[PDB]
Amino acid sequence: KPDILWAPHHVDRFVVCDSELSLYHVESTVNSELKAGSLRLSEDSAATLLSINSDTPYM
Amino acid sequence: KPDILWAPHHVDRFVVCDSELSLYHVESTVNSELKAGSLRLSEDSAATLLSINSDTPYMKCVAWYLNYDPECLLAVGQANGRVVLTSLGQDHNSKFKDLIGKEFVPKHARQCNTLAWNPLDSNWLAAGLDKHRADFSVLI
Repeated sequence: KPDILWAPHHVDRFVVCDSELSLYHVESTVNSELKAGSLRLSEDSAATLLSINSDTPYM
Repeated sequence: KPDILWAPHHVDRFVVCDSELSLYHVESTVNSELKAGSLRLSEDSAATLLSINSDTPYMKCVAWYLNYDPECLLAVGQANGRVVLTSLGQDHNSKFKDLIGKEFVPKHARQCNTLAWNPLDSNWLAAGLDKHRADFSVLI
C-alpha cells in the first residue's frame, strides 16, 4: 500500500513509499520554466527528487 | 569475502564491503586530536565515515564504476544473480538517474561469480556467473 508522508518539521519535504522509497522536495516554478528532472506537481509548483532508496524490499 | 577498494579518481575515498557497505574518507590528524567518530587509521591519519548502505544483503561480487560522473558508483551482484547499480555519494545533480538503481536479472537463477567494467568503454560491464545447464556463463 503506497503512501505519501510529509516532513514533521519541514513544509517542503515529502516521502513516497513503494518498492523504492523516494524522498522529494518541493520548489516554486511560477517564474521559471520546467526544471530538468522536476515533476510539475501543479501549474506553478515543481518537485525535485532528493533521494532514492531500494534498501527495503516488500515494505 | 570482505574487500576494500579505493576511489578510481579520488585518493582520499575508500569503500569497505561487508553485510553493510561503508564508504569512508581519509583526513589528516597529525596536528589535531582524535576526532569524534573518526577511526585512527595510522598515528597521524584519521578516516571519517562518509556513508553507510544496507541495501545489498548477501553481497557476492562488487565493482566500481570507472567514469568520474557520477561519484561513488558501484555495481553489486548478489547470490540470486541480480546485479544492481548503487550510488553512495551526495549527488543531487546526477547526469542520468535512470541508471541509478538499475538492476539486471539473469534469465536463469544462478550465482554471479565475478563482475568487472570495461576500461576503454565505461558503459560495458562483463559478468561471469555460475554454470547453467545449457546457458551462457559470461554476459556483457
